[PDB]
Amino acid sequence: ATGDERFYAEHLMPTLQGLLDPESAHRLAVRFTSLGLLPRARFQDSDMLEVRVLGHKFRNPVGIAAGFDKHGEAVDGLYKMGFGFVEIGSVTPKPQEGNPRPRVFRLPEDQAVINRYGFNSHGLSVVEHRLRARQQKQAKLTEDGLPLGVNLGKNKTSVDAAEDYAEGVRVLGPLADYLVVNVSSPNTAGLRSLQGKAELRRLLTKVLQERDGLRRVHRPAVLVKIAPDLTSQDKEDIASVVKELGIDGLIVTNTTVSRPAGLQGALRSETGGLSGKPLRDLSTQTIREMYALTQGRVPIIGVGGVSSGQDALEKIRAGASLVQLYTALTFWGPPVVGKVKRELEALLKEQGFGGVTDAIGADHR
Ligand SMILES: Cc1cc2nc3c(=O)[nH]c(=O)nc-3n(C[C@H](O)[C@H](O)[C@H](O)COP(=O)(O)O)c2cc1C
Ligand SMILES: O=C1c2ccccc2C(=O)c2c1nnn2-c1cc(F)c(-c2ccccc2F)c(F)c1
Ligand SMILES: CCCCCCCCCCCC[N+](C)(C)[O-]
Ligand SMILES: O=C(O)c1cc(=O)[nH]c(=O)[nH]1
Ligand code: NA
Ligand code: NA
Ligand code: NA
Repeated sequence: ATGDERFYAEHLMPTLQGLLDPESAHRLAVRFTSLGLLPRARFQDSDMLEVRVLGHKFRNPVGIAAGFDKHGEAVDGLYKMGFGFVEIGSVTPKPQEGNPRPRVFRLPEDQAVINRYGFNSHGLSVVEHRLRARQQKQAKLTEDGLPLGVNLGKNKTSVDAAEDYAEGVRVLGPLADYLVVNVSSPNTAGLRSLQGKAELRRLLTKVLQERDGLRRVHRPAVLVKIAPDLTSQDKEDIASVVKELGIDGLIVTNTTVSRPAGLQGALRSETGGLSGKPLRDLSTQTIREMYALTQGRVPIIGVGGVSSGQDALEKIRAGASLVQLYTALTFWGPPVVGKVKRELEALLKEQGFGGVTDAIGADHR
């Protein structure tokens, strides 16, 4: 356990980073993971990490965020890594290549990444068939407390965003425990303006109509993923629409187009979304705000800069029922998953919580 953690963090990951540009490193990571070539997680999930939310049981509250497995190629390997749930995507209706390279950048001095992938996607049809090939295996995983989420995007040339998301609901909704309407990528022109009130109500109404039209056992929860860069007005409007329409949850947050003071990485002024540690507290505060605006009645998946049990528990106490991580894998590798879970369990005990559930939103009380 603690042996693998130090080796990866101090030797293997720094060496890989020295050899491989970040996009190549990412592709290698997906390949190894899909093949199960992993220091298989020794951490056994205890009962106090279990969470019931979004109509499902989650064996532990630590998931892999969207964007690592964009095309649904490494799902089983990710459960093997110890994640309590997996989110794939973003997936666009038609295949598209995304932005020209280079489009991913490491900021090691900041434990951050900047990316401008631009929704590179194999498309709905390819991902549909990939998930169908393991659909019953996933049904059993979900029943055993390991749910699957699918994050939906829209094509660059799309004339009608709502129809792109609707198509995603129809094609991948039946294969997902939850769907994510990603209106917060900073790398698709016009996308984030879908977060405005009039736009958003129309868009989410259509999405929910399509979802409701699926057969009961194929009917996923629907969540909205938002940016950390919203005005107070934007956040109020999103909270209002979410409650009005009965949206099932929020994912808080995507990457930031802001550049917090103090970044040291040479590549800090590259265009794209910033992730990792400089995002952490901006994300946590957005969780805190959205939880209060929704009166704690709308489940939140908290994400941004998590690499320790403390980071996870801060988001949980701020209002998150579940958390996700991605960028920490860059710097710590696969052992970071067991690390976060072990540290989270220890902190829950230290602070007198019976389990994760007791800690959700605790700062507000
Ligand atoms: C390289 C990269 C690609 C990403 N791609 C997506 C994506 O396709 N869809 C999405 O909703 N979020 C995407 N994200 C955002 C992550 O899901 C997450 O919200 C964000 O990175 C903050 O978490 P982290 O600090 O633990 O990385 C991506 C992030 C990174 C770093
Ligand atoms: O810079 C990035 C970066 C940027 C933007 C998205 C993603 C990545 C990224 O995955 C990455 C980066 N640098 N190293 N990795 C990296 C390399 C690996 F080999 C693994 C791995 C996986 C399974 C078993 C053993 C391992 F070692 C891993 F988890 C992460
Ligand atoms: C309030 C705005 C702050 C912007 C971002 C804050 C980053 C905090 C630094 C802790 C990260 C740890 N490390 C190794 C990456 O330096
Ligand atoms: O594909 C990308 O560029 C991307 C999508 C998203 O939602 N977030 C992010 O940081 N990048
Ligand atoms: Na399934
Ligand atoms: Na379902
Ligand atoms: Na405002």
